[PDB]
Amino acid sequence: TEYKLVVVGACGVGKSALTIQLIQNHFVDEYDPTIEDSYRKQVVIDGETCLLDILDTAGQEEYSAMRDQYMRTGEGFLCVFAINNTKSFEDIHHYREQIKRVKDSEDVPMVLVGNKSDLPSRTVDTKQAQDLARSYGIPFIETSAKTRQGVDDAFYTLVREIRK
Ligand SMILES: */C=C\C(=O)N1CCN(c2cc(-c3noc([C@@]4(C)CCCc5sc(N)c(C#N)c54)n3)nc(N3CCN(C)C[C@@H]3C)c2)CC1
Ligand SMILES: Nc1nc2c(ncn2[C@@H]2O[C@H](COP(=O)(O)OP(=O)(O)O)[C@@H](O)[C@H]2O)c(=O)[nH]1
Ligand SMILES: [Mg+2]
Repeated sequence: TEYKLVVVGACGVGKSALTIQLIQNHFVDEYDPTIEDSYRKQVVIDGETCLLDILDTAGQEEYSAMRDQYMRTGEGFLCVFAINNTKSFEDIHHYREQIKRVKDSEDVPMVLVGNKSDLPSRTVDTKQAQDLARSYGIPFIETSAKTRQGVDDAFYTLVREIRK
């Protein structure tokens, strides 16, 4: 069963590192910030043999029909910010609104992801992020691509939401 997932958020939050942890089970601390591609992973989720097709976004900020059609292929979206970057969290509402527009839906499967949870000096609090996820009616997952904390929780929760 195929699930088309899209990982979005400001560049530098760890979209690539999270995707590589899921696919390859290791931390890649350096990955060209301009590389945008789809990566496939066969995994078992709640007994179902899944094919995850994950689009790790980069590109340009472009509101063309071509880019909208490309993003519209996504079934579920991980909206990622970094816990030590207030700007990336403030940007979440823009990503949520563009997803809602291209999918033409108020309940697109989404998970709010607070990455870099291994770091000791945060600027965005768990309470404010939990509250934003509550405003959207979506789950909030704390992750670390460095340690693998929350990686399956984020992706598998998104699959469960698509499956529902
Ligand atoms: C690291 C790579 C890089 O240089 N960039 C440039 C900045 N950039 C970017 C993209 C977006 C943005 N807004 O929506 C999207 C997605 C990818 C989200 C899913 C749905 C759709 S439909 C569609 N078309 C697009 C696109 N593009 C999307 N990406 N926003 C921003 N900014 C930064 C400036 N700020 C005032 C507004 C917004 C938060 C930047 C791409 C990565
Ligand atoms: N400490 C820490 N650094 C991370 C984590 N995820 C990514 N990084 C770092 O954050 C930067 C951006 O990562 P990258 O995967 O390129 O993010 P992207 O631009 O969103 O694809 C790099 O310096 C990574 O080493 C994480 O969970 N913890
Ligand atoms: Mg990247």
